[PDB]
Amino acid sequence: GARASVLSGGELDKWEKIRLRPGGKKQYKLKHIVWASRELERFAVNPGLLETSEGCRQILGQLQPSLQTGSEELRSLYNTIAVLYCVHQRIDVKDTKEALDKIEEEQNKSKKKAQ
Amino acid sequence: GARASVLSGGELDKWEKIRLRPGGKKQYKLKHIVWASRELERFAVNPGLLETSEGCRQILGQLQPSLQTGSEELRSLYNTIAVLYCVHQRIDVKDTKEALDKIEEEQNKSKKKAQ
Amino acid sequence: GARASVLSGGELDKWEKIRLRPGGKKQYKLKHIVWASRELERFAVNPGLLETSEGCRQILGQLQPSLQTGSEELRSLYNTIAVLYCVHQRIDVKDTKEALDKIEEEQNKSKKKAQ
Amino acid sequence: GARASVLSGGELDKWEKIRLRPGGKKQYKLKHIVWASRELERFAVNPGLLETSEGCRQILGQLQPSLQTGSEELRSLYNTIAVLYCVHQRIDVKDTKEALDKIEEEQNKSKKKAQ
Amino acid sequence: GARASVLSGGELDKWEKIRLRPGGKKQYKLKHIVWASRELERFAVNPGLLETSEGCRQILGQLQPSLQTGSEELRSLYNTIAVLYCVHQRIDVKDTKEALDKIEEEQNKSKKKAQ
Amino acid sequence: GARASVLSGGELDKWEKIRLRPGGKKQYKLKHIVWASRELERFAVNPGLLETSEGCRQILGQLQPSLQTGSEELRSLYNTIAVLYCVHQRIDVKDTKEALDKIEEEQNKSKKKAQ
Ligand SMILES: *C(=O)CCCCCCCCCCCCC
Ligand SMILES: *C(=O)CCCCCCCCCCCCC
Ligand SMILES: *C(=O)CCCCCCCCCCCCC
Ligand SMILES: *C(=O)CCCCCCCCCCCCC
Ligand SMILES: *C(=O)CCCCCCCCCCCCC
Ligand SMILES: *C(=O)CCCCCCCCCCCCC
Repeated sequence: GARASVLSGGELDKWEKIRLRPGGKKQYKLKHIVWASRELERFAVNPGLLETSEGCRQILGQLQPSLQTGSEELRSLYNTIAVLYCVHQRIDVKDTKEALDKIEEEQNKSKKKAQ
Repeated sequence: GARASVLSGGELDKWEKIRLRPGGKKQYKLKHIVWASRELERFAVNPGLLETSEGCRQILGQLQPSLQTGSEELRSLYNTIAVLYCVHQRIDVKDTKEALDKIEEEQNKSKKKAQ
Repeated sequence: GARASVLSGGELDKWEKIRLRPGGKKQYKLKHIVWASRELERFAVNPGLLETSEGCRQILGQLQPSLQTGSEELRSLYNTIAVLYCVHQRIDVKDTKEALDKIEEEQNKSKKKAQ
Repeated sequence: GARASVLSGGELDKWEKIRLRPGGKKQYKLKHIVWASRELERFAVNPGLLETSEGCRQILGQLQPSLQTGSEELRSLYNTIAVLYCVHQRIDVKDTKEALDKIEEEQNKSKKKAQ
Repeated sequence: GARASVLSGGELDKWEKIRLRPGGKKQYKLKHIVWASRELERFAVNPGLLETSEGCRQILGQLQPSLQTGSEELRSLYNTIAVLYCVHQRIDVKDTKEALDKIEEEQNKSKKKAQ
Repeated sequence: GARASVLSGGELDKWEKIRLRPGGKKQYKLKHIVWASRELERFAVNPGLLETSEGCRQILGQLQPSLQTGSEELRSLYNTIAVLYCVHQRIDVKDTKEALDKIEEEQNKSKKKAQ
């Protein structure tokens, strides 16, 4: 079933246009997704939620408290999830940062109706 | 000290008569506790908390926030503990859902003590 | 660089005088720091937080809710960091119990400026 | 004519992506469909009713009261039908519980504006 | 746990002392429970319900509308369950007919208390 | 992503149909594009900015005060960037003159609300 987002014009295709870091020639591979899937099993975070935007949304919210203190792999994973989230939401980034930006702002939009 | 628990009418005797799932044929076994002991150690949690209702009430509180995100193994563990809790409280549960019902009833009760 | 580890009146010179138990004849060692660094890495935490008081403060903040149900290793990990915190802050402690006393006294400072 | 529904975007394609329970890797199978047909014949329910959401709806109305005391295979049959029902309405669940919540919403709400 | 079936005054001690008919010399035998166990599996009814008076109470309600046009095997099952209910409730019924009288008296307690 | 510019109905299709000059005998060749891209790496301009109209717009405004004293390769490149902008915006010119007009208009459209 995972192969349905793996299409050209889909999420994996877009993923490989998204840089790990904004000025690089290199984009995230499929293997970071696999790796991330496994790591989330290691954190007891269920991988199917990865095809579900709100489940990811909450995961990012659950994770934010741990990013300040967590490992570089956790930050790489957070950024991987953050990009996958914007990718599943069909919002367009050339790189990692823009997603972070979109998130915090989505969270600011959440803050505005958090009152 | 394990030999204190193997008496007829004890916690293990009740344990082996409790259904894993509401409609489940099979019953809880000791290996679920052993597996759970190992898991809590993997989570840097005291496995000895599985022997008391104060301990179990606290573990269930610790694990509950991770259930939405969790794996079957974790849910099966949580459920195993809800049953252990009910057994330590001498509540004669016959399955997992009923044990779980009891836990959330106890939460409604603690709410009554904290209005 | 190496001269720093044979420094007189330095942090390691103080560390080896601190007792494991209040009256005891056994003192803190370098291998406890090595173990704690490896464990934090195992727990998906940035080990770079051990070098300063503020990184350690974040770790102790992180560990405090987990103490209630924590393993003996997790409590040992907390206790080790608390003694190091005291060394970093230049608090003169002779044993583990005194380090815990000093830590609880430092935590009452934010209470003092609550009005 | 069952094959008309095993095409991509159809019943089987979605069926194989729906979890048997909210938490696990085991997803629904075609052999379960061939079974569901046999089980409805066991209850004198015409399997051709599974091709219409209204057939299924009235059946679920028929069928739900027997689940409190009946088999785990019967609960599976109800849930299997609830998913086939959802396939026709194209309610997008990832799992069975979400279907059950959607079913008891479908068997409720209209209740308030039907009374 | 075997010692429960040969307990003086236990449920099976009572079972074997309850007459199959009021004028008759025949008493309920364990094999009626066994025979009933195949029948409950055949009717897709959970066998664990006959270990408890509430599960039995609910089954007797479920069977109640269906008895007027039923089979001898089914009536023999209903009557077997009515005796098991009475035994589980610790009602010292001496025959099948008394177990039925007790079921209809118990059904009237909540009628007496209807308003 | 240079290969995205290779779409039929896309940028290369249009480039090969766009005269290099208002009445130019030669039309765009992919080698000028490689070279152009490279040249922008020479000028500290990220090539990913040439895969978007926003990138090209920002580049032209920056470059613009320096256009009067720049090189013929840079002016050919400037008019190419102007065209890259126009093809990304799906604006149809057959030569570069119209693009100039559109750009001054974009500069004038941009300045029209600047009050
Ligand atoms: C459904 O596609 C079942 C097969 C799952 C394994 C596919 C392996 C290759 C693609 C992995 C994509 C992971 C991210 C969506
Ligand atoms: C505390 O009891 C120490 C550890 C005991 C190990 C398990 C013993 C379980 C009971 C055995 C009873 C054998 C009777 C023949
Ligand atoms: C660091 O303090 C500067 C010197 C780094 C080069 C190696 C020094 C070797 C001598 C160290 C002291 C004696 C051995 C522990
Ligand atoms: C339909 O045209 C009637 C003739 C029989 C068609 C069989 C198609 C089998 C498809 C896979 C199994 C479906 C099980 C419900
Ligand atoms: C449950 O109560 C535990 C029962 C343990 C065994 C009791 C002794 C059984 C003796 C059987 C003797 C042979 C009978 C044919
Ligand atoms: C995006 O396509 C970058 C990765 C592929 C590069 C090789 C194919 C390039 C085809 C067009 C020629 C280059 C023009 C700048």
